[PDB]
Amino acid sequence: PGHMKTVLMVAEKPSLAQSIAKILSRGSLSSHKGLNGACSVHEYTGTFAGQPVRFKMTSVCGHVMTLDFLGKWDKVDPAELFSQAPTEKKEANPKLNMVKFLQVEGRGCDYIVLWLDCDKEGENICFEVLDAVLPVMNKAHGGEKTVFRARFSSITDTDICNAMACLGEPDHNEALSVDARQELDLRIGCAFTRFQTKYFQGKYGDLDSSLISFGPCQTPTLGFCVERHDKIQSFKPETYWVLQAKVNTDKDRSLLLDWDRVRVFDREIAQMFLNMTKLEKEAQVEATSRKEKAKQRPLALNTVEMLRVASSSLGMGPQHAMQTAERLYTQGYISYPRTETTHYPENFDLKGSLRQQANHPYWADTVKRLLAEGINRPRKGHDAGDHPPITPMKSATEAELGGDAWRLYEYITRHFIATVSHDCKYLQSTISFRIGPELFTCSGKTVLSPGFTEVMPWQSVPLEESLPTCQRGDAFPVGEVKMLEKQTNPPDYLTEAELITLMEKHGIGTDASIPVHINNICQRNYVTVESGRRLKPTNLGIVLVHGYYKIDAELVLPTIRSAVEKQLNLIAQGKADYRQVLGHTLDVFKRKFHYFVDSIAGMDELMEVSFS
Ligand SMILES: [Mg+2]
Repeated sequence: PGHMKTVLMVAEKPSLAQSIAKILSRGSLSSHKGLNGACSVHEYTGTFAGQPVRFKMTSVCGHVMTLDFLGKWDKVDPAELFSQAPTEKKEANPKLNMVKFLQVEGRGCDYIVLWLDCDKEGENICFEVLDAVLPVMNKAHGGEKTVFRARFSSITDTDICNAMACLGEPDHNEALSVDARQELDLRIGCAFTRFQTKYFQGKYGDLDSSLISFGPCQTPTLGFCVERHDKIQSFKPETYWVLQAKVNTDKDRSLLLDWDRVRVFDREIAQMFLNMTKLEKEAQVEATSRKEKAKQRPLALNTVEMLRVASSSLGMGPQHAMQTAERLYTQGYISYPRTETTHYPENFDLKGSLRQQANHPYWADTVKRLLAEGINRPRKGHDAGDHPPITPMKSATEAELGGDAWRLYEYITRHFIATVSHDCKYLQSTISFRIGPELFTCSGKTVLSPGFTEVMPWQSVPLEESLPTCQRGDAFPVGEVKMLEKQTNPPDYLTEAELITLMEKHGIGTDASIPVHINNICQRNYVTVESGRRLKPTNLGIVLVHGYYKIDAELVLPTIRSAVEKQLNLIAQGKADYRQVLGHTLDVFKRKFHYFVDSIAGMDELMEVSFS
């Protein structure tokens, strides 16, 4: 043979590179600092393609490049930003000299193995890395297969070693989809925004025009929040009436009965119902029922659900939750937290994972019992073919993780244990009473077996007194018949969880970009985070959405954005053309831009009134 080949391997972050290399080298790792200070280099000897080679594992630091125009406060025509103005990739963090670092460590290498995180974003970074390293590689084995791509979902021995055993190739289609989204959002975003910042610059005393922006995704996202605001302001409470009766059992208990008609919105018919029941002194039992029912254990955890719970229960904003989750993934405590999958792959050792939790004080006894009783089969969920559900991959304590990391890990773990636990079994009981012509019911739940609600106590069935045993035909003295007059209540501002659900429902913010957009409209102070993590539109945010809507509703409605993202996903699947999707979309929004500029009065008028 000739010279021993050197295999360069690149992960997305320094910690990832170190951990992966430590696993693959079985601890025979030799590490030294790179030129940039951020990135280290991990070297060791091993085997590749049945041959002894030298391994050289390092990393980048997230995206190497960001898309920008070719060449701030300078005088350019926003209309030119659609087609004329050229765009080019620039280093996302120039001080790190990432391209130079890759060239230096990648020089003279024969093979490259890509260990970037496995999403479309990661595939895009693959070609960032390849663009830097390929020109500097050794030319010897230059006509061989020199580029490899590892696929993995967790930084664990099992998943990382298997990745090496079945190396694939980087997906250029998925990489192109990321590029296309970046270029679309940059051009369309800056065009509509820069026009307004200049147009309104110093125009009104109480308006800092630099606060105005448009985004093909962030604006519809804000649109949802402002829509709720509008519903709240225009809400008209309605009076309604509820008939309720109280009954005395044989064991001298007051049963509160629920009206079969539940409620009424007519004053006269309400008075009519009260009159025909208030004098009745006896309630006849017409029917009884006992039904064993199940409160199901949760579906396996996906990203969208994690974000809802982290917000609603843990008080973490979507971006805060994602970075916390990503850090957990980085240290190998959970699987990759960007997934739509709610279905456990068949190969996955669930009992093994459960066994890992058998020693934590909070659920050791619960887990041990489950291992003795035998694990339940998780519910069949959805397999999006991206990653497994977000699952604990390693045991942990609050000492190891710290505040935010532990709180998120505890939920992910408790949620997991529940998926492999049993359903909650309870008794649903009902009694039907006849009072005059009117029907009434009283209901009650009795827990038979807690099931998963032991490890998830917040989903437990509330303790209620068992309904009295009685027979059809039995009669109870009516203790009281009253009619409640009530008022319908307005909705509250959108919670982050509701917004997440809305964005998922309308198909915007796909590929886990939802937390970015939500954080964006918060960072721009278009909404404020109020108690219960509610998103209350600010004055400017309201004005902006109303302004955009008056000019062109399609700028605010998620319809257009949803279709674009579907087109972008088709690029990723190789079912749509990169350049054609770019061209068509940019044409559509260029047309809307010119209409926007012509109809700017729709925005200006609202701006004048609100900001003098
Ligand atoms: Mg990434």
